[PDB]
Amino acid sequence: PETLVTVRRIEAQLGARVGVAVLDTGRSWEGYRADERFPMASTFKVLACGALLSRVDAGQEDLDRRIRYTQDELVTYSPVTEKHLDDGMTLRALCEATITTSDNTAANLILEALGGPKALTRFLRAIGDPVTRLDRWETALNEATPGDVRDTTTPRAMAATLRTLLLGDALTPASRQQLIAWLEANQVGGPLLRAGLPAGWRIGDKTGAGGRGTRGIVAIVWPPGRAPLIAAVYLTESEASMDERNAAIAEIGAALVK
Repeated sequence: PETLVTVRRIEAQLGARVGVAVLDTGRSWEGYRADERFPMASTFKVLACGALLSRVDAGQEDLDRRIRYTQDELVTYSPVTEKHLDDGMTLRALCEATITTSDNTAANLILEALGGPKALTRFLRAIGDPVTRLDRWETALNEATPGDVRDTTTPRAMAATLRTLLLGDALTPASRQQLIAWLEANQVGGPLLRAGLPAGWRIGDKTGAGGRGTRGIVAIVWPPGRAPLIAAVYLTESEASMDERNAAIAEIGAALVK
């Protein structure tokens, strides 16, 4: 345990509810509040990309299909999608944008490709996830009012789902290596896991920030000469600053390397 004491202390010190799940890909198990629901924030974007890649694999979608869009469609935080109001972007470029930059319009453009939030939930069930749901678009989905089940996962379901997508058989080998490559190229989660992550280890991750103090991260990590580990760490319902909240998720992720 003792990684258990750190989580319990973080809840008591920060007034937060924490969810942690780790999956060793192994014959090991654990988790803290791992079947409670947490707001996904921008970690859902890994799932929407896997959803879209699954449609490509079925011949139902084209990664090179160009989406042309307008500026009333831009939602706050569009670091990439704003620079391409003129030419548009391909679906592949959009996927890259949401995983790499957490660009919110690219996410919405992918959700629209899939058929909306209700359709991502249907993919998730199709790949075995009975709990995780997406219900809104960016940025409404980060509202995270406590007790609301919209736009939620559980640490157990999210760790399981990421495994089925990244290492399981839900996606093609080409799609997995695309998603993994995007996650290894993530740029907005720096200190939460990567920073305390030893050199020589590979991490692909995706992080979320959301209202009511929501902070989340999902990650596949390859220790040196070991099977990958899937981690899902969520924190919410706290009034701490983004600083103490970042430092606790990093402190939980550090304890996991032990």
